[PDB]
Amino acid sequence: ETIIEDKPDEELQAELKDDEFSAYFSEERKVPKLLVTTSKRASRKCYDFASELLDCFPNAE
RNA sequence: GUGUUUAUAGCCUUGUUGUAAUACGUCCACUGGGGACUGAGGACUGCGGCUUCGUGCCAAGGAUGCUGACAUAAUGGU
Repeated sequence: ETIIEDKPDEELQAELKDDEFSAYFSEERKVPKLLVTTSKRASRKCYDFASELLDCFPNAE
């Protein structure tokens, strides 16, 4: 029963309008700034994939 | 060209001028550099040399000291 129906729900929208992600979906339009890091003492194999993940997301550090 | 005997060169031989020098052989428990490989052992003993003596010092029963570079690298293996 947790499946969201295609018909818009006012309870679901009331929850989201002041949610943790509300600053992104509101008229404020908070530009997302990403911080990608790894685990401690990672190898170059992790960096070759992290660089690709860095290409996917602009404005990511 | 023929024969000469220091001539306006000198050569050799001989004793001989103050002695030598040099080369070769040999020796120094005399000495100054360059290069390479090794560092086994692992408290102390020992034999020695310095030292007035030294919990002294030393090249004396086997390497120590001073540095520099790297973790996303350096180094080696398959």
